[PDB]
Amino acid sequence: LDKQKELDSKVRNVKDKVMCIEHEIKSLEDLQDEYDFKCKTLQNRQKQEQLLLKKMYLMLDNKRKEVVHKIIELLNVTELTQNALINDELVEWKRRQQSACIGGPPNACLDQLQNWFTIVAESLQQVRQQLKKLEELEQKYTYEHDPITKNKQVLWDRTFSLFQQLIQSSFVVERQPCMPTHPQRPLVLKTGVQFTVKLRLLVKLQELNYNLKVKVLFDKDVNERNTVKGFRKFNILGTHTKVMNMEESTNGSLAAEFRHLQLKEQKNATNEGPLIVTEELHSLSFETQLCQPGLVIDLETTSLPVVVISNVSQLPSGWASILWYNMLVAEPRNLSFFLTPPCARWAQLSEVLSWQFSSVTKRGLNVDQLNMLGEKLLGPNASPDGLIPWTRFCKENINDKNFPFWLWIESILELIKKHLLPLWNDGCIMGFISKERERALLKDQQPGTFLLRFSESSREGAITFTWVERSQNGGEPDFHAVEPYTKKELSAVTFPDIIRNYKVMAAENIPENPLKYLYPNIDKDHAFGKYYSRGYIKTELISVSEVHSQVRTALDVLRELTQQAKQLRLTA
Amino acid sequence: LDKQKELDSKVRNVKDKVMCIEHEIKSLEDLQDEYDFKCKTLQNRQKQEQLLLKKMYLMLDNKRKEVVHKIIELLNVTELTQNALINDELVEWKRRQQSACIGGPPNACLDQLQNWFTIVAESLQQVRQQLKKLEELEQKYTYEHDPITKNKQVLWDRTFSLFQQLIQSSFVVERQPCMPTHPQRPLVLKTGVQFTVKLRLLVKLQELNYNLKVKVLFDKDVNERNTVKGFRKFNILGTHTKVMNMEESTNGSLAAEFRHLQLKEQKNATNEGPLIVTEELHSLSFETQLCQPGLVIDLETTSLPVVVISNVSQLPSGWASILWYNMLVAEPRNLSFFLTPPCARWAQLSEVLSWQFSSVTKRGLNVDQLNMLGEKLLGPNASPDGLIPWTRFCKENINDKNFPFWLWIESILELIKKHLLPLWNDGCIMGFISKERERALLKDQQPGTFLLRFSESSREGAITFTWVERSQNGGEPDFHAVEPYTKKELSAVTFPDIIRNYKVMAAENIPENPLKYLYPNIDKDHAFGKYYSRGYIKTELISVSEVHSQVRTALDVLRELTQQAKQLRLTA
Repeated sequence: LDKQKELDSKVRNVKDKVMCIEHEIKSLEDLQDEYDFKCKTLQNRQKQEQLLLKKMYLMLDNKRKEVVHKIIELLNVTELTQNALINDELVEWKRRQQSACIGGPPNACLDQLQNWFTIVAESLQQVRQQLKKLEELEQKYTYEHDPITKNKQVLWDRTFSLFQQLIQSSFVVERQPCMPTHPQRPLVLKTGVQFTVKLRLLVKLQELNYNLKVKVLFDKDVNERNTVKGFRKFNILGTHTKVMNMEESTNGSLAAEFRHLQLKEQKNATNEGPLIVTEELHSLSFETQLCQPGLVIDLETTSLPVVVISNVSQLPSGWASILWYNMLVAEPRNLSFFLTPPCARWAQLSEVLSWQFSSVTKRGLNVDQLNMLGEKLLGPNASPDGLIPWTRFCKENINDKNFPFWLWIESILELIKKHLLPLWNDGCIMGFISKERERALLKDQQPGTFLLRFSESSREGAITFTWVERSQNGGEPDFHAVEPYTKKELSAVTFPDIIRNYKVMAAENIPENPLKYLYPNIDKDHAFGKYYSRGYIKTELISVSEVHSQVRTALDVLRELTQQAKQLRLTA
Repeated sequence: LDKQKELDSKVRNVKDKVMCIEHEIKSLEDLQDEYDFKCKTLQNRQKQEQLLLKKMYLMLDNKRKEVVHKIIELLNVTELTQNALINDELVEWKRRQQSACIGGPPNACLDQLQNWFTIVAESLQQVRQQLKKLEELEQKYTYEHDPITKNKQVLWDRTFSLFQQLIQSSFVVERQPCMPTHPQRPLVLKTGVQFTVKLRLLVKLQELNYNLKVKVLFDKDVNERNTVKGFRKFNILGTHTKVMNMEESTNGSLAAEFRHLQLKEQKNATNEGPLIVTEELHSLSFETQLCQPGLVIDLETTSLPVVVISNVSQLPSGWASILWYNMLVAEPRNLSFFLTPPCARWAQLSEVLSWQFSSVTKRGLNVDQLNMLGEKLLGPNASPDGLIPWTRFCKENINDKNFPFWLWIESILELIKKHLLPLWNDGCIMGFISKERERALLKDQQPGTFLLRFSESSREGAITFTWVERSQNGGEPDFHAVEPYTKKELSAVTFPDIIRNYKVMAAENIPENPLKYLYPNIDKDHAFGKYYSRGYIKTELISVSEVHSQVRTALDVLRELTQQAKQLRLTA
């Protein structure tokens, strides 16, 4: 399952190959020196020894031929490992970085990648040093068709182009733009709020500590700003530059954290646009440069596209765009919406929805909840291939409703985070359930039994219980749900308190709590025990329902008032 | 009732007197000129005419004697009016300015005072001009015992000293220091919050527009800072200066509003103090100077002492100190507490308490509410002479309680402002009533009847209803009060809603609302009508009391449960 094992070996092999080369060049100059030594002492005037100086010559030429073969052999294996490193392992990191940012499983450490990039780079610069001591031996001693001279140039050019792009691709945004004051929603930034972003260089060469300075550019190289209509122009406030180093990081990595960076719009002084503000993407790019003796390398990375918003109202709308982006696109195309947004497909939305909950809460969406939502978006066919347009997700109002899909679940999340967390996290809430299934689950259940479900018609995001009562005829019983509770109500008293002291009352009758067992036949106080709040007359504060027309209570008048309704509007 | 009528006349007389003087000096120089004219033409050589030039001489001397008498007569009436103006009318303004700032009736306009100060000052400078044209005539023509020369110096010195202190006393703080973000609580300022203060000069002389610049000094000339132990040292942030003018004001007055002034403490780098922070007073003083041709006047006014606090928690505690100050002291003594704070007396506290409500609300304390509070502080004797120590007001906890008096009423005010305003403002709340009177008012009342009273044991500040039920024996009925409601509860549902849907309930019994009539036999829904809030099952949210042991309801089991208590612990 790990191509890491083979990659470790290749770069091990790379390190192992440069080191023999270094060993063989030492004896190459060792013999180069005694050839000059012998050939010079013999010139200073039957023990021929000219047979030796002819052999010592051939060794030198063979040895030269050998290390030139060994270097090109190495440049050929390192071309193969970098292609893997840069074009597989690193590319896959970046995709699972955009999965992680929007709710996926956590990303691994950059450290395996950094370790790979590093010793490849460390080998790539030892070869540079070897190519240069070979040059020292070439002009101390050359001859016809010197294998040093015949490969000197393209060996030099091959190591650099490799080294150049290697560290060029090493320039990664380790942590994407993210307003700390809004931690769980990166890539969306509000004018006047500071955000942070951390760049990293994976090659980790001590020679580079405090030697690279990164500039931040907003909307660099914009054809879209003057092509697309009404594009908004912004500017970065803060230190636009920062120098990389290794002690600020705790892991010793070479990075440059732009803390305290903020964004404000231009003062151009309105126009219409085919792309609404949250649908409009920008990008934050970064530039640095490696000036060393004789060589110059230009580095340029870019963050994932960001959405900028005017006020916190636009936070959930914007985050839909982020999600649609990193769900589908893997490339920074700032026109991905335009008005060509791809429809997503349920097999992906299905679990990125599940992510929005496990990231916020400690519990994700289950299959039964996913079928519910599936049907709401697609229909009866719960097909993984199901195509979910972007308009049906955040633009057009869902089905026969007056609010879009995503915002309906954002505010459900809101509510769960702020009021329903331990209930939801313990799995007491069967919140995602159509009214059709809702009924069919309780139909053959004890009349004390209920279930908590989220309302599909509350824009502000509410929860409600549904219970079943018997209805003259044994089959086709009576199904009741209370008006669902928004945060306004649960701020005043928690849902577990509401459930326990709920009363159905009626003029001149005993109140009684309809709710007796939660769905799998579990007693109310045994189910919601741990979630309860727990000289004058004490007073408590409770939700109640007056029906307004054991012994006869108010649910006995509830039963009668609804059969009278059912016995009315009968056919004849 | 108005000494204004006589004052208007005196300063009218003052203006009327300078104007005849100006008329008489014109003919004084008119005749001075023809005396020189005749006496010179006669010198240029039986129609004596030396009889004329002897008479014209006597007129001049008499006229001179006359305007010197008329000026000293005026300087004598203006000494009398300024003493009134500066030492009565203005002093009384300043006392009713400190009454107004802390809840008294609104203060009048400075405009009558400004008009007085002005024409007195305008007269005082026309006299200066007259004293100077007299000087012009003196050296054109003098002689033995010239009445001009014999009074010239002290006339000059009398007009200036008068003019000097006149405008010196004209330097008033028109609007006291007051954090706008805390409007109803001036003289208390929090470090880092801007406050405003407006100085005014009442003399209103166009010559002075944009010609006076006022500096603000904090704690100027402090013997107390190094005498009293642990005194805190602060500093003003902002423009410390500002120039007076007349167009910034809308009434055309000469004033200098220090907007955007703020305060921060020193960085001396803890000690103990006999005076706690809110008990510690400071003062903000102001300096300006009148540099005109030949004369220099130094002006120095001071605001009422201010309390500085670290955070809004100290706002109600500090305001007690302000109140105790401007209730008793009329002079800016910054040690008024020290540990010699005077006891206030009920005849004053009584209505300054009533002020705290009519300033906040639209309704003050009534006699019945005042007797209540009187008794709580003093006792059975409701004497106006009653001495109320400062310790019993904000320092030591009231009676057998764990909280001080004043803060108990601040949080009642808080509650009324934030939850009970229209109830309180319509006089539906009999909130100030001991339990003893509370009972004795309902004893002979219908059993549906109740009354709303403030709890005397709620530090956070709560309201509750008390109703009466019949109790086997007709006399000595049953008195019930619910645990009183803090703001936590009334945020969730308003008190009028709580009252209407209040239910006493009990296991297997009908609920019923005990509350049927408010005290003067007024039906619940007819009393609290206007204050009510007014496909699932609807739900509402209501306060209830389970007694936990027409037809038999839950107040019938309430009645039985309390006689069983009363029938228990009986004597034998």
